[PDB]
Amino acid sequence: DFHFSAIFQPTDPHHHQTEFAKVEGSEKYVEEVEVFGRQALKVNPEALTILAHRAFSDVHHFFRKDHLEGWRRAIEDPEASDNDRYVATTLLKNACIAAGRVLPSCQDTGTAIVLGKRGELCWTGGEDEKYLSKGIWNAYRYHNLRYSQTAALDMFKECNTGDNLPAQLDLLAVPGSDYEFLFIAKGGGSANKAYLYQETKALLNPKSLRAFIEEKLKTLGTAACPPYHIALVIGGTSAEMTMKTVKLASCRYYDSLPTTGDKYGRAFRDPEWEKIVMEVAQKSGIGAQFGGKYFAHQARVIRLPRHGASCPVGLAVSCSADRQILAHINKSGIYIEQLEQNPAQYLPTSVKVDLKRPIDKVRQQLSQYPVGTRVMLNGTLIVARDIAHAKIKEMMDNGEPLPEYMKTSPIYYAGPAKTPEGYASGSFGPATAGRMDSYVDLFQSHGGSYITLAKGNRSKQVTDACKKHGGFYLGSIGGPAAILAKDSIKQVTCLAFPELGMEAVWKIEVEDFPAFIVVDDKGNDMYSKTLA
Amino acid sequence: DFHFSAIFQPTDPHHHQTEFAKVEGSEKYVEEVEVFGRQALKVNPEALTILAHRAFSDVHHFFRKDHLEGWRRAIEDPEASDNDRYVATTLLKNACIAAGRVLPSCQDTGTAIVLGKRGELCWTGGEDEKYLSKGIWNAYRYHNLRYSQTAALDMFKECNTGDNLPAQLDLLAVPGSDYEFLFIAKGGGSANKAYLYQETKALLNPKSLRAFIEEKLKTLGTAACPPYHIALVIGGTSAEMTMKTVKLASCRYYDSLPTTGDKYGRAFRDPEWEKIVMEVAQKSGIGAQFGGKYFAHQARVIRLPRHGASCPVGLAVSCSADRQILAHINKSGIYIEQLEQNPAQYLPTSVKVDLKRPIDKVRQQLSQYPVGTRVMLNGTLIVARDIAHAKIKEMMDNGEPLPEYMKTSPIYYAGPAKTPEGYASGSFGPATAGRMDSYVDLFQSHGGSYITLAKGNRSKQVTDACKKHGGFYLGSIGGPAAILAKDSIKQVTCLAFPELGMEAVWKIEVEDFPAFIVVDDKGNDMYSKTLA
Ligand code: SF4
Ligand code: SF4
Repeated sequence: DFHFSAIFQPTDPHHHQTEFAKVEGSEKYVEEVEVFGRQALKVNPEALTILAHRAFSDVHHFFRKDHLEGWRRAIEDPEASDNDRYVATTLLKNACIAAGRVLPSCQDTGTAIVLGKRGELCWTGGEDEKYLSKGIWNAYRYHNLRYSQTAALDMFKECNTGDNLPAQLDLLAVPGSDYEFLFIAKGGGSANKAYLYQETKALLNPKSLRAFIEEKLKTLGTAACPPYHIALVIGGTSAEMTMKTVKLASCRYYDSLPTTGDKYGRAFRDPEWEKIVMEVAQKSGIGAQFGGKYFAHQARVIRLPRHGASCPVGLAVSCSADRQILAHINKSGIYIEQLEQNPAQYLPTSVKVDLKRPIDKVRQQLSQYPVGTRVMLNGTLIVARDIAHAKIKEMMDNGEPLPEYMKTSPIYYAGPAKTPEGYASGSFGPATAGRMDSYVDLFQSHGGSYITLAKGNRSKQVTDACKKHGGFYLGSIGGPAAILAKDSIKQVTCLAFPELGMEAVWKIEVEDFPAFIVVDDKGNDMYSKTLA
Repeated sequence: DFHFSAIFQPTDPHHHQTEFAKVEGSEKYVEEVEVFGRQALKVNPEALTILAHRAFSDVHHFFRKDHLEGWRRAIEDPEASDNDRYVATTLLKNACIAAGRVLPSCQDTGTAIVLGKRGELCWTGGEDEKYLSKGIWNAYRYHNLRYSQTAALDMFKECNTGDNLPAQLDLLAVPGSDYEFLFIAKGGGSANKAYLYQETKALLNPKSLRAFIEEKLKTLGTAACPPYHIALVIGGTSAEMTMKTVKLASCRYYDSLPTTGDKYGRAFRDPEWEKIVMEVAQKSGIGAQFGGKYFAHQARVIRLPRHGASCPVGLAVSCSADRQILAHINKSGIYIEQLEQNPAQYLPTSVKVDLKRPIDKVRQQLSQYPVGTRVMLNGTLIVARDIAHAKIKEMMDNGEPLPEYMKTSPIYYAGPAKTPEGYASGSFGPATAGRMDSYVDLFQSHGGSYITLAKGNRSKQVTDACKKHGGFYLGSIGGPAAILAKDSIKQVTCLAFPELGMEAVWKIEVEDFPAFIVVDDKGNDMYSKTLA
């Protein structure tokens, strides 16, 4: 009567559909042995350091085929909007620059996540986390990446760890004698667009589920640099299991799951509802960041079993910095997923805005144009993101003035990666605007932040503030951090709060920096139709 | 220089502070060996079956000391309300019944969750998931528990799996040669009160965090059978990592973490903010289900590192069916956490309502009393939960009438566990009322569901419906499923939809069933002040 049924039964559990390259000479790190009649594998733990180092280096310079194919699809589709094609062309040209192996594809080189599966008879000596962390440390220390991890000294006092550690190290015990891996360099913006909903049986019918999808996709907005890989998980044995599953689905880790359920509750991919998600995504008009058809590359929908009283649902995306690498260690050595090293093969007006003027003259020029106008910025940007905004608000709460540097120039919400030797700037694209929304009305009321520059749709309070104080929000393209650094950024200087690392206040000189007028000084918002 | 720092550094990683009992004779399942100069442990996988069977049997009849102490604190504290003391006394008497090892403490015997940590040199043969699942299968099949897992045949077509499988099996690879475990029998209601919030640096100040905590605690309501163990996690390396941590925090799995952070981003428990959570919970007035001080047993607050662009937050509770057990296998055999087998040592006015009358006469009697009135129900209840409600609405959408049996008696939202031989009923406590909110107005408009009986606060639409149609919502005490079955439930018969198992429509006869009038027929709601 008892029948064991694993929840996840991929038909390709070892990811044979993926192309791997062997690390040259890496068979010296492994030795196949036989113990008590069973095949086992001795692994020098230095293999873990070597593997993690290469994985978290390569992944910042190359992309998978299904990601690149999506950008080309947005360029070639007659139904794509002009903005769709402009964004996709820009991201692909960004990928070409990143493939030069100097500049990472995004300034947000992400959190280092390791999903590892160590076989019962795979013997590393047991210090896997230290050796994996050293390889990750090497990758972020010795390459032009970014230190993004924020340590809590107490509940509220924070500092940058200075090395992009700690990593998320999920090491599982599995059958066999191999060691299998998924490495993820997970950007903060798309990590923030991982959502958990606690729903009920009332959701589980065609009309309700379709309306639910239409509603929740809109809450993703453009804040995580679409086109998205959209993952949706219906059900699950706990909230944390639902959210792990939707993360892995967004990495296409579960693509070989069955497509039908059974009486034992096995997980399955639902291609019919993937099609509906894609139909909703396309018909939404949200587009590849600035209106159109290419809100989404593709969709993954996984249906899970559930406690009768429960229906957790997970929604998550992979962003333009779509960065994951499969790997495994076996008797022949270290194998790492082969990414596309020639993205160029996928490759098939605007208003000049002089920033080198009094800020009021820039505001006057911007006021002459409607939202949706493509602009090109030339001059000085002041760079400030989450922590700098919080420190400045705190200064003003203690009676100090809004600093002079918040009043002279557009505010670019951004944090750079490290500068390559002989380069003017490391990768330096925008951060998500919505996280600074609570500061806009306050700062504008105190004579600054009249012009902000970032990516993503913003809340109504920012539209209201810009109308009240004569402000503007400019939307940069999201994602193309390498080409912005190579072509547009000419000088970079740390202005204030240097202890914050990448979150310091910066002063940068910029030429031909593209952006769209998203919010004007009249109550208009170019996302008000598609995202409201 | 590189410095490895594990995120979690418990001072008691093997839980020496917990009392364990050895399974008698269990050293026959293990054998110490040495291979390549290293000590390894061969473990007969049968040990996993034995351990999982005992864990998921014991945990349904006994509780930890800190849970039982919380109930006694609600009885003996002069600051506890009369309802606080009444609910805590009821739950404690329920625990004494459950300690008889026949009836489980709750009808929702939960999802079977296994956190396992298999040492590198702990050799089981590798079929851990099957052997653990057989032990879980044994516990739910051969004891008076409940089959709560719902399989998806397709996106919308569902069936009960009939054995409470699949389990959630999280088997981690760790150093050493032992096998350590945390077993959790997680109720659906408290699983549903696990929430993920995507927040920002703007939250991370005392005023904002305190306001956030006050706001989110109210959204827990009474829907997961308080007094709660409240867990709050601020930060994390991903949503799924944050939600896993808040689950484990709620099981007091991380109680021995350090209490200060460092520049490497280690996790820490924050006793100052645990105190603040307890102050918010107590001052909320929500109480142990029906107004008072004992919303919470205790609090756990864990501060985690974060990507600078990210601040995931997790909030979750352990409910009155607080069910976890630690265990480990080592060279000496199988050890399992010792729970309290004599809960009685912690043990230191109502309106009679005859249900055997026309439902309209019952409504006239209830109409004479204000919300908060305690009642004792005597007569027939019609039992129907999520699936039966969805099926009946589906019938009505296809033009069929609301069935007569939905109009003759109050509707009790509940699903019983299996009936012990010679008993009138298995454990049979209430389900969460809020999940049926979308049906009340519809059913009342068609002449039924005028009186519902469940637990938890309900949404505004139910208050409006009861005022419009002369209805009432009665709140049963949440949690005391064993004593309700032993003392109050006298007869159980399946009335309709027998294929649904525990989710069929039942007709039950009841005596001295306690409840509170939560929503009356006048727009009043006894949670309108505390859960506004
Ligand atoms: S900036 Fe955009 S592309 Fe880069 S990590 Fe954030 S969401 Fe992804
Ligand atoms: S105690 Fe309440 S919330 Fe917990 S499992 Fe039982 S009915 Fe559900």
